[PDB]
Amino acid sequence: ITGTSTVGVGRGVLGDQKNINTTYSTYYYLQDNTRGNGIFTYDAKYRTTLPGSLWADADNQFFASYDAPAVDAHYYAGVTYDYYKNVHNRLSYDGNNAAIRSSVHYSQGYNNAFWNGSQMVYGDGDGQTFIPLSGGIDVVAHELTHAVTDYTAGLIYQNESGAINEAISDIFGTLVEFYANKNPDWEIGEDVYTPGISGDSLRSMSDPAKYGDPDHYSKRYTGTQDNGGVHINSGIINKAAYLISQGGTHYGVSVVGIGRDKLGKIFYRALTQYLTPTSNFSQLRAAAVQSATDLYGSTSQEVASVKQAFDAVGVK
Ligand SMILES: O[C@@H]1[C@@H](O)[C@H](O)OC[C@H]1O
Ligand SMILES: O[C@@H]1[C@@H](O)[C@H](O)OC[C@H]1O
Ligand SMILES: [Ca+2]
Ligand SMILES: [Ca+2]
Ligand SMILES: [Ca+2]
Ligand SMILES: [Ca+2]
Ligand SMILES: [Zn+2]
Repeated sequence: ITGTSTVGVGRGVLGDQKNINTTYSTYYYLQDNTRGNGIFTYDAKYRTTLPGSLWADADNQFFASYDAPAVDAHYYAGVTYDYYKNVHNRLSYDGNNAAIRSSVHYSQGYNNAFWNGSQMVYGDGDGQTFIPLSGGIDVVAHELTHAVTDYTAGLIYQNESGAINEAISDIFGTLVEFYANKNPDWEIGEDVYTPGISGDSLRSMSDPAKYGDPDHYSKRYTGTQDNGGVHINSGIINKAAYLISQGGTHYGVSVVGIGRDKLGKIFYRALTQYLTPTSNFSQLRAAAVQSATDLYGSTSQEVASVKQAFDAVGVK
C-alpha cells in the first residue's frame, strides 16, 4: 500500500521487544519500505488460503499474543535480507530486490514452515511440538534461503540434489543466526522446538547422529520417504560444512577449521556459480573445491580443508 514509512514496536514469540518497520495509511501495516521493493507480512487467519490479508494494526504497537508471530516473521525477514545484501552483495532472493512476503497463522496447529515457490508460510505449531515457527531466526533464514536456491542453482527437491538443497538452507540459516548474534549455535530450530524440553533441537549440524541423521555417506538413507530423505541425508552435508568452519576429527579424518565467513563465501559461490538442478553430493564437492580455489588458490589451506571435510563424511 502507499503511505508513510515509520517504525513500530512490539514483542516477538519469545517475549523479546523489538522495533519493526511499518507503513502508515489510516492503519499501520507490516510493510517495510526500507529494504528493496518491500517486506510484506500477512495474516492467514488460521486458514490455508494465501497470502491472506496484509497485516493491519490500529496503533503501531504489537504487544498482543496474536501479534507475536507476525512481529518475528517481519523482523527476521529484514535481518536475512540484510545478511545477503551486506555479506554477499545480493539484493533479495532473486538478486533484483524482489518483494519478500510472509504469511503467519497458517492453518491450525500446523507444525511446519515453508517456501511455496512465491512466499514464506509459517504455522503456529501445536504448542507441544512447536511454538510459532517464525520465532526461530534460523527457521526464517532457512526458508528464505530456499528462495535464493530456487533462483540460482534450482536444485530439485528429491534425492541427493534435494538433500543439498536442504543443507544449504540449514547452513545459511545458521550463518544468519550467527550474523544477528542471537544465541548462535550449530543446531536447527532450537528456539521454537519442544517448549517443554530444554537443550534439544530439530537437527544438529555439529552432530547429526544425535537425532538419528547420518553423518557419513555410508549411512545415507536410500528409501523413498521424505522425497528420498532430503531432510535426513542433509546431515551428511551439514556435518561437512560444520567441519570446514570449526574443524575436528571425524571417523579418523582431521579437518582444520577455516571459520564461518570463509564457509559462507565458498558455499555461496558454489551455489550461484557451479551447482545445477541435478547436482549430487560428488558434484557439490567439486563445486566447493573449485569455489575455494577461485577465492583462495589451488594450494591454499582453504582448499585443503574443504577436501578433508568431504573426505571425513565419505563424499568423493
Ligand atoms: O485475540 C485474537 C484477535 O486479535 C484476532 O484478531 O482473532 C483471534 C483472537 O484470538
Ligand atoms: O494467537 C495464536 C494462537 O492461535 C496459537 O495457538 O498460539 C500462538 C498465538 O500467536
Ligand atoms: Ca496494536
Ligand atoms: Ca540459537
Ligand atoms: Ca540455531
Ligand atoms: Ca525444546
Ligand atoms: Zn527446508
